[PDB]
Amino acid sequence: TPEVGELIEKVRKAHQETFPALCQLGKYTTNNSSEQRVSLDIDLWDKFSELSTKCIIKTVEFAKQLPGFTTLTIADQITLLKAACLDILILRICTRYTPEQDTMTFSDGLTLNRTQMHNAGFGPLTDLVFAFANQLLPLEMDDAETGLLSAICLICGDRQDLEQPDRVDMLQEPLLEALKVYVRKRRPSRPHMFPKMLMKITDLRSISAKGAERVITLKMEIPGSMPPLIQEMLE
Ligand SMILES: CC(C)(C)c1cccc(-c2cc(-c3ccc(C(=O)O)cc3)nn2-c2ccc(S(C)(=O)=O)cc2)c1
Repeated sequence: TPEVGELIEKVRKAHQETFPALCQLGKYTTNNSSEQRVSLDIDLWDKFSELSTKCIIKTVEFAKQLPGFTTLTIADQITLLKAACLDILILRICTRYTPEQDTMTFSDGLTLNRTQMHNAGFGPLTDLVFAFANQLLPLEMDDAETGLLSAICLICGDRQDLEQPDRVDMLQEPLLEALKVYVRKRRPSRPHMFPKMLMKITDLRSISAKGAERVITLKMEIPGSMPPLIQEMLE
């Protein structure tokens, strides 16, 4: 379909322009607590929170390129971004997972193993985030699919305090339709692929809810090392 093809192309381009892929980056490592579990490696947390600020900027750039996002009220654009920020950041870091080395790669090439991701701040959430990354791999998702899943996660009408939830639901409707027809065309062998992918958003919300609780825990324990929160940055 030309209207569907055009929508897929726009979302694939919005994602590619705001997300450097694992293959494109020059991986580098750090010796910082690489083989020792610690409650919090402040040097790892410092690098990690600086990378997060840059990634939140890219997410906002991605959101603004989604057809119709900027037509929503400013209050609703802020509400959607605050609610999906952790979900999108989780999806982005899990997209750069290397299973044999059990590492994830940041947008500047920084490559941390499971112990280091735990020490950088993930703590009790590490195994859940790494399990999600492991579940993504067999889906063999391309840029169009990752972009569309990110857009579906963002443009969600069930978020608390939305001024126009039906409008947001209507904006989400062509994205779901595009992903359905796209996965059908590209993978006709597996017709269960589309609901398997939407199930990942359900998994993402659960992990994101736990993540928000960890943000609060970290704000309590290390307030002086906390960068401005997601809510603070987007406002
Ligand atoms: C457990 C917990 C640690 C809370 C957590 C939970 C879920 C997601 C994150 C998270 C992922 C990224 C990220 C950074 C860079 C890239 C890139 O380079 O591709 C990709 C992703 N950042 N990030 C994050 C969020 C808030 C904050 S905070 C408290 O607001 O300081 C700091 C960091 C973190």
